[PDB]
Amino acid sequence: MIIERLVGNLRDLNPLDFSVDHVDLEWFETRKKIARFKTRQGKDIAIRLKDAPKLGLSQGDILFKEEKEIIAVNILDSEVIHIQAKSVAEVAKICYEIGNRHAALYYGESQFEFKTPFEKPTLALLEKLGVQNRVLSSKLDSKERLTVS
Amino acid sequence: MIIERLVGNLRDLNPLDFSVDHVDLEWFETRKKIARFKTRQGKDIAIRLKDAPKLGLSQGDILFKEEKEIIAVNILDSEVIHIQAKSVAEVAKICYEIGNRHAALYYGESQFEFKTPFEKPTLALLEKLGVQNRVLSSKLDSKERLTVS
Repeated sequence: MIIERLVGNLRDLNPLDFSVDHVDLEWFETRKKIARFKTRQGKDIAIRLKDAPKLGLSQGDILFKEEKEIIAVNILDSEVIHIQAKSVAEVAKICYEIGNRHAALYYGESQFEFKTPFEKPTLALLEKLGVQNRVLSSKLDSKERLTVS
Repeated sequence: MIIERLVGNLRDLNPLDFSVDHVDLEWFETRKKIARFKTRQGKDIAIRLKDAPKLGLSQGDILFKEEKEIIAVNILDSEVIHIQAKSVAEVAKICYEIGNRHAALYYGESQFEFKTPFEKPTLALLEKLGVQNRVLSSKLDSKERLTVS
């Protein structure tokens, strides 16, 4: 059957207690509403999301929950530009320019840290502005994403 | 004759000393390179700018200078949304979203203050995000503009 709605998250736990099967998504698939996926254990699922999270599906988001059986979202690591701004003025410039490119942008671990998917234009852009950055493999969790309205 | 290059600014003064005639520009005309204007005293001028300022023509920028005669840029007041951010995270969100709209954005008088031209979508956007703002008539000087690259 069609999955229309989330059933909480592994964090609003769930001390498991549960047999947890995952749908492993790329960051760029987290804002899908109508899709067909296969879980890590080989089950088919189909979503037609209603009132989907604006940010996208996040790590641990529960799509299916029946007795001890859970299917939850796993977001796969990807190549990420980790940005370190040096001032508020630079945060402003960085976010303005990335917003202008319509590139995804995520909050980092602190006030002046941001994450954006690796693509050569964004990397070129950030060097062109002399902005401190580092490319690492890591997780872009939807819950840290900056919304566009 | 064609004006290709700026001749400094009234600020790198110029204790005047000079008969200053102005070209009165709207903020949205400051990034023109090829144009024909009339000065406040009724002189015709034509620009085909080479190595034009990336930000645009700024207040006091000198286009013409011969003996005591100067023609300089005046930017006219316009309706401006003055934005007051409350945190770095909010600066990030604001600039990201405005960049996404491809709307002009300017640095304000302090770290968390920004200015953007009044248009109803931008105003709607900022209320929609609960962002503190005020509409005033004021000058958008190109030298405070955030660049898009």
